[PDB]
Amino acid sequence: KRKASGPPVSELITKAVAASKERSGVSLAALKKALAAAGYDVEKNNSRIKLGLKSLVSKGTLVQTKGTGASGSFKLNK
DNA sequence: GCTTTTTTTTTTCACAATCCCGGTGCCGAGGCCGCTCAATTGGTCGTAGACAGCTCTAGCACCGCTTAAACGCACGTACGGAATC
Ligand SMILES: [Ca+2]
Repeated sequence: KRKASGPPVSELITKAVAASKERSGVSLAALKKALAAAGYDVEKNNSRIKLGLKSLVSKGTLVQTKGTGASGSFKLNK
């Protein structure tokens, strides 16, 4: 009955947190802190989270509404 | 071995759709009536085909050559289908 709680951590989650936010939103900075809130402070995972972007359009998971140079305002169904 | 972490999975909860009930009423299944016309009865008359008795067609069995076709193997090319995009 204590503090730590958070995510399931991959493309099951990049699709779940982007959908677990009630509405649309920007960048690596929104998605990672929702994914690292439990206590696992970000170390080497920084390249691993970063990679997910081409992996999502190539495998067809999130369309990006906004964003250019490692920024991406990712969408699901409206 | 042991973390660091995919995927896989399971769990959970919310939503939508379909499933099952009783209530209601409307109408066509069902059955009855009376009359009709088509099935039955009891009659005759002729021929369709059953049957015996015959013929002799063609279906079956057999036999021995001469191939042409079938069989098996060696080899490798291009096709099927699996994986990714
Ligand atoms: Ca008769």
